[PDB]
Amino acid sequence: EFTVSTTEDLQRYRTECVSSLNIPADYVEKFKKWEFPEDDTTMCYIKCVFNKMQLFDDTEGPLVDNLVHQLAHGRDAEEVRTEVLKCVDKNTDNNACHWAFRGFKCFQKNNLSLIK
Ligand SMILES: [Cl-]
Repeated sequence: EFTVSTTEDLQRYRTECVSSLNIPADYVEKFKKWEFPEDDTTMCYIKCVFNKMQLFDDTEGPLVDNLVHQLAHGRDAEEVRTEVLKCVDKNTDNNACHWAFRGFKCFQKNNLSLIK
């Protein structure tokens, strides 16, 4: 049973991902200011966060219904689903880090935030 992540849930997941991926201090300061370089360090960090939020599976990819519940923030569920589906694609370059990051960049482009 999926449940929406709070701001506190997300802060914890980011902390856990920084620790478990041994993310260097300079990347943590970039992420804090919503700067996400297009390197494997950043891409695997985003995958880790999305994994913990149950928004992404390394084999199945983006978890569409879970994403709609998380990202809607009081918007129309059908409108948000249409937006999410436009950002959902196949694992064409066989890389779950690249895959999760691509979706994230698409969500950002379309002003879909994890927290309002
Ligand atoms: Cl994030």
